[PDB]
Amino acid sequence: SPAFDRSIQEIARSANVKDSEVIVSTDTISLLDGKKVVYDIATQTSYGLPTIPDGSVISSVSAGKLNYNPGDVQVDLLPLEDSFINVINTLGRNDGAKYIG
Amino acid sequence: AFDRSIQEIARSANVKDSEVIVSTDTISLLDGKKVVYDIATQTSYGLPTIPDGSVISSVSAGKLNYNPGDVQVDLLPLEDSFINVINTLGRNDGAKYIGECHSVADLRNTEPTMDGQRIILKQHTAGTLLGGGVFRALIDGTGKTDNNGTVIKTVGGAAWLRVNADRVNPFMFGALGGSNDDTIPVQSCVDSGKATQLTDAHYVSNIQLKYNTSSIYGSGLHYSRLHQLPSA
Ligand SMILES: [Cl-]
Repeated sequence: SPAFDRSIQEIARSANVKDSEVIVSTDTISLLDGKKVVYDIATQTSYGLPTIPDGSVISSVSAGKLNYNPGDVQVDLLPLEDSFINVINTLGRNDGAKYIG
Repeated sequence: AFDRSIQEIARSANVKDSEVIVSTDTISLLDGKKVVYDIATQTSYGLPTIPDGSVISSVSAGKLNYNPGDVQVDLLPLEDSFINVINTLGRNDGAKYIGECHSVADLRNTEPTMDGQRIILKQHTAGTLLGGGVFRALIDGTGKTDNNGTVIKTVGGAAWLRVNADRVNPFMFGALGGSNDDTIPVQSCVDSGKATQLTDAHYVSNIQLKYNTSSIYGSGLHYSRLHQLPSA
């Protein structure tokens, strides 16, 4: 079939972000500015994006890692905001006791 | 399909397409499945461990029966759920999930974000398990001086205060006991502004009592003691 493919909306609704805030691993053209979720097509996993200088683009995404340009910089991708691993990581920080009311 | 249910469910739980099974699919193996979607209630569940080779017998009200053997099992919440977090923290050993500072050196590099903030100090000095405790933050730390055991100041000028209503003891200031030279931690106790309790034997070189707060209490005439080092 053709353009029945609602991938972007499915990824975006799942992470509770706007359609515009999604980028897929193979899109080497769009700017990362304002993106919040990157979807790794090859492993069908969404991830949260760390802070990236404005004006950057994907060079490649692979195994939990994002390579961007300009600068051939690599950064680890994040678990999604609303995940188990994010909550466990947050509580597990040195100052973690502060989250217990 | 011109139906995208599998995709909607797979992306909702952040798993692959092939890791989803719908309640009506009694043909696919359950091998590698992580999410089961119950068509009747329109609810996703995590799958418990299930022997290789199994297929669905049925799915109803939070339970799944599988073949061979028509075995009933409870469906789990999803990984990424409120319930799963609550259940994980509520386990016997759940205190292990709350992080702590591993030393006063790290506490000095940890800025509090709220006044009165509670933090857990694992130990004074890395790898010793001695001198740990709970501290409370003052964002405005002017007026307070780092003393290396009950007032620890951060690089950006907050103060962590040890929660300790009464006496201090050398371990709070870095004492190690055994054959260590504990002079400086003992000297900090007697200079701290509170009475000192000796809970063990501590080597020292020379100690000075200077204030009306420099009391020392032990629990016996032998085991709680200061011992002068041989070369002092
Ligand atoms: Cl706690």
